Amino acid sequence: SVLPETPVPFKSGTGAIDNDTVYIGLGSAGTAWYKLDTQAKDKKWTALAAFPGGPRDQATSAFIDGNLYVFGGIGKNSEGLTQVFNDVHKYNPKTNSWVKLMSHAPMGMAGHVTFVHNGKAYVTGGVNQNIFNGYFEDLNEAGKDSTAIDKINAHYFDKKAEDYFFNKFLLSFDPSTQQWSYAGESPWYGTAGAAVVNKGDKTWLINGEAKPGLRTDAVFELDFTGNNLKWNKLAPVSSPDGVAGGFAGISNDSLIFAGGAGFKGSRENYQNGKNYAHEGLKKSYSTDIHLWHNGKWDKSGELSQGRAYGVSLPWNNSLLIIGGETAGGKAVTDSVLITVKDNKVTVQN
Amino acid sequence: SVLPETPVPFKSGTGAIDNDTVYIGLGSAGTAWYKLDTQAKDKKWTALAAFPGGPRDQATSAFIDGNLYVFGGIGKNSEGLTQVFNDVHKYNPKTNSWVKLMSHAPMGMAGHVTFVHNGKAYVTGGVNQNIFNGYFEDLNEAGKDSTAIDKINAHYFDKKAEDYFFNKFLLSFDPSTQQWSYAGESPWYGTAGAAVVNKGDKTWLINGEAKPGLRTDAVFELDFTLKWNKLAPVSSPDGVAGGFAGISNDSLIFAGGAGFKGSRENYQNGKNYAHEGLKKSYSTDIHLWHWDKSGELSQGRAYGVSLPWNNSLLIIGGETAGGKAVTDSVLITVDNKVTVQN
Repeated sequence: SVLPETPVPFKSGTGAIDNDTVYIGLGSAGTAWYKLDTQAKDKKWTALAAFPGGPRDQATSAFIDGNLYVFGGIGKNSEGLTQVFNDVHKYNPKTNSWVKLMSHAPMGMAGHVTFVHNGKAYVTGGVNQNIFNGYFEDLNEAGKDSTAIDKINAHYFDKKAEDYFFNKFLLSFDPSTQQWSYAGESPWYGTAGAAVVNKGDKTWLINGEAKPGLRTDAVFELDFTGNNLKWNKLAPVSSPDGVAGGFAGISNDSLIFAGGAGFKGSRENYQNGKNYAHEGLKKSYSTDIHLWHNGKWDKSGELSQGRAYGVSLPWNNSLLIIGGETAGGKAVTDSVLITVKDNKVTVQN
Repeated sequence: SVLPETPVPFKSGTGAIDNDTVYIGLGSAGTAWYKLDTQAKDKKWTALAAFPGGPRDQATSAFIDGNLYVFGGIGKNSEGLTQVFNDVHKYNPKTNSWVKLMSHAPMGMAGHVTFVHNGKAYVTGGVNQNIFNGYFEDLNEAGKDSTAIDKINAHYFDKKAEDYFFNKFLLSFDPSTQQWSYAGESPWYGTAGAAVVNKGDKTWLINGEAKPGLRTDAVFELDFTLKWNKLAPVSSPDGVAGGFAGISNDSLIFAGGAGFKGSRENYQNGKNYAHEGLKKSYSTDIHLWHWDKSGELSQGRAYGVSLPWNNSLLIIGGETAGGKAVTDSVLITVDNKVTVQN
């Protein structure tokens, strides 16, 4: 809308901005990537070279030093089964060409976040590759046996959050060496589907799944201002249950957090000892827009329709939201711009 | 040899004891398993059903409620590449049959330890499966290209220990459910090739690699009466990996293992590739904690099977200097003093 409609319905994808040029791809777009020059009079999505690593849901991407890097995601292995990837691809916009890097992340990456700090891509969060991949291996083995399927599901969902080993480590990828380093770790727990925002020496990790079907309303701050990385629990948002797949950006010096999806009542079920916290519940999509302004959160506006699992980009001191999924799991093609004209939010779509 | 010679030379294998019967297999024995009745007057190794998961180096095992469980190890995937496994097999000694369990450990398991506590198998340690598997994938892609091989090796070895993500988590496997749970995590770091000893609610993790080519002299104590303690180090300053550990008459023994003399110094001086150029040394040292050197093996030995037997430490097989696997077993007993039976 605020940009032309994406060429296909676009959920679970990824994207990046390099100054005034927006790049989007993957998710329900398959191997397709597109770019758009936001400063053109006749704004247009231009199809780029196809992603060579197959379709990916829940990949991330970072622009660093003129090149676009894509990390992980969920897709098919050589046997045709759903799995989590741990790879990195590089796209060179000057040559419209992709290469896969010889680079091995220590953890699979799906539901992870990625941000750029001091010329490096930093990654945290995501599901555990062995648990996630094993679920699909088991379902494949079960075939059409519903009793076998029920057993697999029962075992899978009846665990405490810690037993899913969501990634609490902080990893850094250096484009110059293509190597992965230990950068730190959360004193608390990892999530899958948190929203990330970075501004200078601060990064924020907002909500996310703590385990399959259970989200957190937590907000973590990573403070890189000192000699040692410091982690802080900030005031929560989207309480009590939290969302996953929300959108986030910074407008002025105030964080914007919008949308996301979740299961209402699930936190209370888990707190009450039901590990399978979302059993029987229907997924709902948030319309809330929260602003973190002068160090405090407030519900400041709303989206017209609930939305999760799209692309969030900084643009013109605003949060640019592109695509996503709405009620019924329907992918959308439109874009929204959330700007703060203090101390209040405005929404364009 | 204390027990009869193993039917084939036997390094990097695994084993367990259930009452009087010793079970050993894998490593350089391939898929073979054997058992021995330690009460027989003519002790012998009896061949069992072969392991169906292919050859495995650095697997572990636990005997729990009448069944033998085998965890992970290094072996070949469907396409012939070396990799780390995350699986569990169960051997029923009554039917002499194996089954692969539908069970998914959250980490690969090679260089891990395993011990039994309150009817569960506890696992910690080991390499990171993506880094380890990635290395062999890269060497497979490179082929005969020396330039590429050199680059792969340079990147692989030139990292800080923390960058290898050796497993510091403590995992528990419950035979009754076949599921894996979070049981805790080390306040320090994980290792590959630590020696483990459990007695009651206490477990000791001794030495091990902190990264490829660098060992630790650390000794950790897990107390389930879970609390994590760091004890006085042993095999300082460099440490070993693949050593043998046991308890004898309340004394904690640590024997053997292999290391690279001066690697810790190199690492401390900023050489990440801490063992570049060096030859492995295999230790004959035997230490008792009271740590005091108390005896000596006749030859350096690492990467065999350690078992508790008659209040002694039974060592079966292992690797020796130059890589030669051996077939003999050794018994180490502690009154405040060590005696090595060969």
